[PDB]
Amino acid sequence: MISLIAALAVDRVIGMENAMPWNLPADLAWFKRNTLDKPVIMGRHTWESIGRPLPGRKNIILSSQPGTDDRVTWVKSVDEAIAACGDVPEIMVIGGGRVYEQFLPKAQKLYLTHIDAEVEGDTHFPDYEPDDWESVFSEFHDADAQNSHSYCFEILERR
Amino acid sequence: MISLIAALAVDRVIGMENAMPWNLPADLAWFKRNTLDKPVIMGRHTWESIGRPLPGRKNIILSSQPGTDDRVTWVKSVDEAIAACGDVPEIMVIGGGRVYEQFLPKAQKLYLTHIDAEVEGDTHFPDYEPDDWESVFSEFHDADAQNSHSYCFEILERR
Ligand SMILES: CN(Cc1cnc2nc(N)nc(N)c2n1)c1ccc(C(=O)N[C@@H](CCC(=O)O)C(=O)O)cc1
Ligand SMILES: CN(Cc1cnc2nc(N)nc(N)c2n1)c1ccc(C(=O)N[C@@H](CCC(=O)O)C(=O)O)cc1
Ligand SMILES: [Ca+2]
Ligand SMILES: [Cl-]
Ligand SMILES: [Cl-]
Repeated sequence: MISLIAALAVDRVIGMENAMPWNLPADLAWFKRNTLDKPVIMGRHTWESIGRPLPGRKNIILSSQPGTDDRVTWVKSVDEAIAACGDVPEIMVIGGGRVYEQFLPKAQKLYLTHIDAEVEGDTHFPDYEPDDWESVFSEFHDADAQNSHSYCFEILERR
Repeated sequence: MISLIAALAVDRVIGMENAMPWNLPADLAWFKRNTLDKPVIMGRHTWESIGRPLPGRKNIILSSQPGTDDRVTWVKSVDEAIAACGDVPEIMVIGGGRVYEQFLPKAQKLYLTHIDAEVEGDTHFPDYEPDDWESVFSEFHDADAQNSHSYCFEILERR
């Protein structure tokens, strides 16, 4: 099954021209917890943003352009990306916008981090129909000594 | 010689308790480069936001409350903090507000990171009459894939 994992600010903003203006180690911990030991599929821009391969995961980069790093797997189609995953119970799609749009239709679950941040965004998470998804987990947290904004973790399963 | 190092948003607003709404790894690198191998003095809120002893530095916490942890030095007054430092060429004071207020009068150098972020806050870096201080170094940087905002490093010497 395919799952999408994303951090969304108000109005579904997922990316800006520069790094997102928040400091949320709790979100990174949640992301690591939910992606460890699974293949992760990402676009080139996300890859460049991370800076290195994510440890303990099979890193798959979906891009039309050619591969710049030998430590990860470079693919050119959604179909090739899927095949590269092998026989695994769950494949995680980590962004960005375009990638999420291409995988949404095939996704059965969403792991979402809603962040109370108002920002002008460049890219947005695709519009989902809340009537088509069932929230099976939610947990709210306020900003604290280490997290700059309040956020809420949510997991949704396709109805 | 006592130095204060701080990251300031517009209007000199500084953190109080919750993490600041920005992501500036360049500023943390700057921070590390200027404090490594030196004693650092911080208040209780700063300590909680860091979450662990800064490696390669002598960690001194100035607070009225008590020493939770044994890996760091707990002091109750300015004088005691100074003394805990021993005889070193430079003592770094890393915040927060009250701590900066207490040491400014005794400070000979300021390492400041001016960030182009408008943050609502109660706390401000103490007022310094820049004509009692000589700006010795200033280097601007634009925001990028890794740094959420534009920032400018500045070093000032007490004239
Ligand atoms: C820019 N970026 C993309 C990113 C960031 N936050 C997200 N948060 C959520 N919920 N979902 C995403 N898809 C997401 N993607 C990043 C950047 C760094 C790391 C990262 O360092 N992760 C470490 C965990 C944190 C650490 O070790 O500092 C890991 O092992 O996953 C992950 C994603
Ligand atoms: C909350 N906090 C206080 C903090 C943050 N930025 C500042 N920035 C400046 N310029 N000045 C300060 N006094 C300052 N203080 C922190 C939090 C984490 C780290 C930190 O992790 N530092 C690592 C470097 C980054 C890393 O290893 O992730 C180090 O070795 O100094 C430092 C300060
Ligand atoms: Ca439910
Ligand atoms: Cl991308
Ligand atoms: Cl403090």
